[PDB]
Amino acid sequence: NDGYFPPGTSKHELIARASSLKVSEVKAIIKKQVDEHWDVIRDVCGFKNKEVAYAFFFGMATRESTFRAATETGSGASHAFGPLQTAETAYANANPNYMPEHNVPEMHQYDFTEYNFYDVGISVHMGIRHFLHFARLAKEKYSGRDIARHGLMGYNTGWIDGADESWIVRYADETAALGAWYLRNNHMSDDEFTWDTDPRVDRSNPWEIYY
Ligand SMILES: OC[C@H]1O[C@@H](O[C@H]2[C@H](O)[C@@H](O)[C@H](O[C@H]3[C@H](O)[C@@H](O)[C@H](O)O[C@@H]3CO)O[C@@H]2CO)[C@H](O)[C@@H](O)[C@@H]1O
Ligand SMILES: OC[C@H]1O[C@@H](O[C@H]2[C@H](O)[C@@H](O)[C@H](O[C@H]3[C@H](O)[C@@H](O)[C@H](O)O[C@@H]3CO)O[C@@H]2CO)[C@H](O)[C@@H](O)[C@@H]1O
Ligand SMILES: [Mn+2]
Repeated sequence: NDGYFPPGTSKHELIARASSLKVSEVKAIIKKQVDEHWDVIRDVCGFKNKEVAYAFFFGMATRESTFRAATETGSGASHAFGPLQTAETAYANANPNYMPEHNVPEMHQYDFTEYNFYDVGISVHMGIRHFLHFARLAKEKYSGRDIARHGLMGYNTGWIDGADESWIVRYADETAALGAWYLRNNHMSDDEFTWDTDPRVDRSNPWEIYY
């Protein structure tokens, strides 16, 4: 039951309706997916509880889209849509040159179709799956916070290793810090959001809250 909008909704309407979703509604979509997939999320990432897992994915929504669910960027393998900026590489049958993601059997891999790419519900499901693809690769060589940290580097770059430490900080550590703002300031359900570089956000020891 992953799709949010009616099957058959046009591309234009999927985008327009995503654009009009309230922040609280995007948070609810993310929570639904985290609830549905908690066991695999916990097994891969070792997050302490569902609440901090919600916050982690709110951090991703913040870093990727500033909670603007109709955000669309990139080209080819980087072409991404939705609150988590789910790339085409997440999807089954998208392009023969995309590296396969057959290591998350706990989550269905939706086919690459207009509805599956542009529906916010499918997009969020697939973003979580795509992140777990890379986090599971990271767990082969990393532990603790480094699973999620390098999983995020894979999500954004295609590669769990080899990014600059300064992008690990500006992208992955930023994501962790942004997510914690929601938990610490009672924004887990309301329409409030933070943003990349917001000076209010506490960036010290940004991973500790999750474990
Ligand atoms: O490269 C990582 C991801 O970046 C996403 O873009 C984000 C920008 O990196 C981020 O700086 C920007 O933050 C803005 C915010 O949108 C604005 O409202 C505020 O006033 O200033 C902030 C700092 O400049 O947010 C965008 C996301 O909305 C890409 O969308 C994503 O594809 C990419 O992976
Ligand atoms: O050399 C190995 C194979 O590489 C394939 O290209 C991959 C890029 O190397 C990788 O950087 C890119 O990663 C995407 C990522 O999947 C996505 O989530 C993010 O938004 O954008 C990243 C790029 O900025 O994925 C591609 C495809 O898997 C070549 O296509 C392949 O021929 C080659 O064998
Ligand atoms: Mn799902």
